[PDB]
Amino acid sequence: MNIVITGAKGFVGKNLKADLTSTTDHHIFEVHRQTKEEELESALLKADFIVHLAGVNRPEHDKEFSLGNVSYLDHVLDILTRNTKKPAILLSSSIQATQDNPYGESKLQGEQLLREYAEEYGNTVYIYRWPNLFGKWCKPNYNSVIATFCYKIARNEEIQVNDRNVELTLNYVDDIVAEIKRAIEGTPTIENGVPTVPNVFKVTLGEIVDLLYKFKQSRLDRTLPKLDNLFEKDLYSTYLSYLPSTDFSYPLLMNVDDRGSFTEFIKTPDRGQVSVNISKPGITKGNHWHHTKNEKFLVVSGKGVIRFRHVNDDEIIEYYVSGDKLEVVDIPVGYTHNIENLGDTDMVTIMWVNEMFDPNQPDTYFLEV
Amino acid sequence: MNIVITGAKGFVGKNLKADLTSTTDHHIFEVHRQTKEEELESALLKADFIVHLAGVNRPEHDKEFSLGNVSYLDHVLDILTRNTKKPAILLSSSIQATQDNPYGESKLQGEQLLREYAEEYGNTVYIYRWPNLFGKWCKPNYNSVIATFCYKIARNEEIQVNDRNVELTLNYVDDIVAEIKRAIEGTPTIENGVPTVPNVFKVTLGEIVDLLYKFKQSRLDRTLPKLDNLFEKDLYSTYLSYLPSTDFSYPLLMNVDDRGSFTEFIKTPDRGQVSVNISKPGITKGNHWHHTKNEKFLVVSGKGVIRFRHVNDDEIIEYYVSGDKLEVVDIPVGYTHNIENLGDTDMVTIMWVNEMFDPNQPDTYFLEV
Ligand SMILES: [Zn+2]
Ligand SMILES: [Zn+2]
Repeated sequence: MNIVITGAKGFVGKNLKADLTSTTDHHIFEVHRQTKEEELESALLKADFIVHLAGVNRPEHDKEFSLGNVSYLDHVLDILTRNTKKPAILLSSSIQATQDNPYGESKLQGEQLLREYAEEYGNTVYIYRWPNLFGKWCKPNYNSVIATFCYKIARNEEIQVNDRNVELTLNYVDDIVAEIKRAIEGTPTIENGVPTVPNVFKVTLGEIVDLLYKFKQSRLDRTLPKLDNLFEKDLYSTYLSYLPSTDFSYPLLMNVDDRGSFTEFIKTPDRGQVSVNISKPGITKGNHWHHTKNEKFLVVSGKGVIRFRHVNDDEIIEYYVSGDKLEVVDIPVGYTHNIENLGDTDMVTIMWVNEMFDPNQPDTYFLEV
Repeated sequence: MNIVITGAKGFVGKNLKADLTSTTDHHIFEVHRQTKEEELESALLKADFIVHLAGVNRPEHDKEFSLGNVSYLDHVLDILTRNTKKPAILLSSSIQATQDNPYGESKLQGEQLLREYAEEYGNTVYIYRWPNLFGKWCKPNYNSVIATFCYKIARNEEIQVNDRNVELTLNYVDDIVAEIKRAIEGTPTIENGVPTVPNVFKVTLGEIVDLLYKFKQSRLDRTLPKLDNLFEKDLYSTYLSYLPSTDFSYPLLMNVDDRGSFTEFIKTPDRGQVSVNISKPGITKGNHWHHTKNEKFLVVSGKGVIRFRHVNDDEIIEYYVSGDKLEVVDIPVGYTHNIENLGDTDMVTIMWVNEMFDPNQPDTYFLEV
């Protein structure tokens, strides 16, 4: 199936294009601002589906043309008249089509033009009223506040927020791309009798700003986004996409002594934390118990033994363990425990713990064995 | 300071004893059922604080004595008459002291005996009305339903629940021990003008049972308790303490091929998941990108390179990385990426990912480089 994407160099277009060529066998024809007139006609006539993502004015519109019909949709539809196959057309209109600002009125004229055209020529049309959008590949410093904020914050550049209480209505680019694909396969999502992209968010600029600063500072405090809040999850991914390409990595804090090292990896207030222990050959660590703190030890390299002895008891219990067979040892409360490197190489143990380490109120008590 | 713990062989006593000898310099004198009469007198006369945890009847009470004063508190107070120092006394009474069941009435008689005694002899008294208790070291199959449930469930033994809607009022042993220690240092927690252990929970048997089965099944599904629900956190620790001593470990599921292995460690619905990748020397994995899935790679053994290339782009970006210096590489969306083992030994990478892996709806697209 031949699919043309107008506005192909825009945010949604680049996203839709990358997806479609990856997840389908459709032939994708990209049209944009720089597209020569003859190859536009060429692509449109071959087309089985039109995804119309272009802005309202033609690429040729500049200071000269203040007067004159400069409607790009009109021109696109004008060409499709000769299209033998009656390709379906998807129009990205805006929720501003109800408002009486000139942008909305423009968008409402586009819908109306397309409805009239469809009724005469038979094309099936999917007309969406999209809210503001966000996601990877949106140009920063150019009419998208989220992209601008992500770009600046990731660079320690200061941002300008006039009113934190301003509410934004938003769709994430993934939902836009998924919806377009549903329309392509012939089953749009219908709410209130109209095609509607799911998962719209309503968020204040203040919430957005706090989230972005949290994502930034999370690097240093080893914390993690709340990933079952859909907006926050989508926002975190989009934030990551604005990272300078030299800044994808960050050093961890290793606690180093004669025995090896202990290093925190990720910390959460609600699902514990994970760290990396490295022990030099011959080394024993631990010999302590807890009332309530508990751990999962997972040896991923080298070999050794994890030992237990109930506080009120004499029996030592040994778990022989190595990176050749991956197995978790829970560390039950009320058992003193130790871990020993029995091999010739550094032993590395991943340790999940149920709470944060606080040496003020430690919950760990020295007891050998 | 000399501290005597009556009922020292009980659940709270064992717990308090382990803590006190670990976190303080106090001399701890344990008295219990088997304690000879002369060493009871001996301990009580030396005492600076009495922690009275014993049951209402004397160790000597058996079928013979249906008639007669068999009050252990009375006897204990009777001896303390000769105690020159006026040691403070902590009494663990019960919230049943208000109810007119014989257990409550017993407890109310103990309080009343102690208040009268204090008023004549001057001892400062801390009288608590504790609810039901839970925590490690509570005997299973003996009047504690939580201990019984934990013990049976951890052994795949079937449990008997009559009414799931029965509500329990509970304190966790840690709060009991911490409170006793506060009373010892002279600053009890006061609510409503009376000493009161904080953090009482109110929970149905049904909630308890569901939580315990979740903790059990979590072993197989790699999931984790919700650790910012205090009850659930305390319950999880207590559950662990009932594990058979041969059953502290569990194997993970390694996905093994010619290249090494991939193994899931922990999975959460709200803070992502962590897995372990192991690559044999010379191996490259990845060469894919995501729309929204993102990862943190942390190399903990061996050495190699993590590579990136923006989907719309030509520039390959390389992060040289090894277990000698622990550093996280974020994997931003819209970048195809790969990881290669450059050393002579297996390379092990810990990978956090923001969502569950679903190869039905995969969010990963093959693209080299
Ligand atoms: Zn430990
Ligand atoms: Zn990946």
